[PDB]
Amino acid sequence: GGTILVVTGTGTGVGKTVVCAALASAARQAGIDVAVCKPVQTGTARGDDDLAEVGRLAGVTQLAGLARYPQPMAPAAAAEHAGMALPARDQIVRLIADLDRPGRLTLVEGAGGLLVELAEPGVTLRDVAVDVAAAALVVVTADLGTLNHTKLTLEALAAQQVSCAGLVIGSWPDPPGLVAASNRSALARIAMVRAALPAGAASLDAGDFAAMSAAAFDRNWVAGLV
Amino acid sequence: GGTILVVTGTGTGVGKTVVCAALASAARQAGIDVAVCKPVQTGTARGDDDLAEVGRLAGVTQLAGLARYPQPMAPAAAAEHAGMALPARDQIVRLIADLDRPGRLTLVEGAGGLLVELAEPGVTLRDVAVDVAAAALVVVTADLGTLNHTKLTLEALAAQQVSCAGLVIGSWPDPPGLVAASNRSALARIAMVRAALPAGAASLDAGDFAAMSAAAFDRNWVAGLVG
Ligand SMILES: Nc1ccn([C@@H]2O[C@H](CO)[C@@H](O)C2(F)F)c(=O)n1
Ligand SMILES: Nc1ccn([C@@H]2O[C@H](CO)[C@@H](O)C2(F)F)c(=O)n1
Repeated sequence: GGTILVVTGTGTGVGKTVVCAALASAARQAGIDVAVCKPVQTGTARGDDDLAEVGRLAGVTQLAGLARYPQPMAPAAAAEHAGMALPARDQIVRLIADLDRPGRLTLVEGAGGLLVELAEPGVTLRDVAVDVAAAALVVVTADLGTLNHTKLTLEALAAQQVSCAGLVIGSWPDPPGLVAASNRSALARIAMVRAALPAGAASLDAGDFAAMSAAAFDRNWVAGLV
Repeated sequence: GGTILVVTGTGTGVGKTVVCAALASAARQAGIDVAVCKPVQTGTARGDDDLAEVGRLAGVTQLAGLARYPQPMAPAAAAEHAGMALPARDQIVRLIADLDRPGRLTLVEGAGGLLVELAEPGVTLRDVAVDVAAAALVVVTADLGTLNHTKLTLEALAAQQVSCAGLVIGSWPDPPGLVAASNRSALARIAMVRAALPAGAASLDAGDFAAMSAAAFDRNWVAGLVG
């Protein structure tokens, strides 16, 4: 097969979708074939559609999902309020495994964080990563609390030997500010910061977004992913 | 010794300090000798002082600090910004051991999450809790993101065999919305929810705060904290 990365956020409203779009855009510009998988979408009631955002921002067409829930909640809580169960473990693992192919970067975007239930019974994004032998790309803030959340996530990854492919600051403020400036340095000490995406990037059109994305990541790391 | 609890938060501004004051007040009202300890205080140049707020809200006078840093950052960055060192491990540990004594509840409030560096080198609040055989009370929100943050915290606690004393929802809205109610239900399935403190508790006066605190916790749990 090719390369499967899970993309997981240390919190909500952290830029995980725009990070998926930006890495997909950068990988496409390096001539890599890209698929993005959002097995469970939540928050549809307020208009959430992460696959469509990835489509609009990065031009990916291989966009696969299994379930969509109205409530802005973690999947198990959204499925419980909907009265309809989450997808099965086999459904999620097989979709990703069938998406995966040589020459392709497949991004699996989580919902609700690394350790919450994503598929029944009690299977998490971490479990999925083990099952498909994906490394995990961790999307973080530069704001107070990030260091704890990041160290915690990295421990959780190590605890099941899921490789960490690095950090992405999903939104970098302008001007940085005192805390954000210190955290960017501190985060670089515990893991590789692959990019810091400028605040406001989700509002860009496709050409500007691809411009931002090509410059946001190390070109050699992107090309080395596959 | 007595009972030592480290009080830690799943994130920033989840209500760690109000929970410390609320538990201190309920315990005092059950006749328990209470001390509150904040070994690392950051943000003092902005007026942050969690010990002072605890005394204000709950009337506790047995308050113990140690390190104070001006900038409102994580302890390691706040120390560096001021050209200062973090405390040593035994400086935090001795501070707690000196407070600890039979019949006493000693609450140790963290600074910026369970795994943030508290003492040099690389000593965290989890390491301190191991050294003093304290359990951890985990302060959380009812907002989206809490379930992951809480499960990460519990897993890190269990990785070093630090007992979880339960959860406290530091700010609970009135009325609770759908998301808040669903999250509290899910939180109670992963651990004991000891309390959910009403929003705006910091603006209560001494008498209202004490009454909130006595109603917020299970009487039998608070009384059983110290033998
Ligand atoms: N670099 C970034 C990161 C995030 N965002 C936007 O912030 C909201 C919260 O994640 C996202 O929903 C958002 F995507 F709209 C952004 O505009 N640019
Ligand atoms: N139950 C609660 C919880 C929190 N607060 C106030 O919110 C800020 C961050 O929790 C605290 O600083 C605050 F204390 F001001 C509150 O008033 N009542």
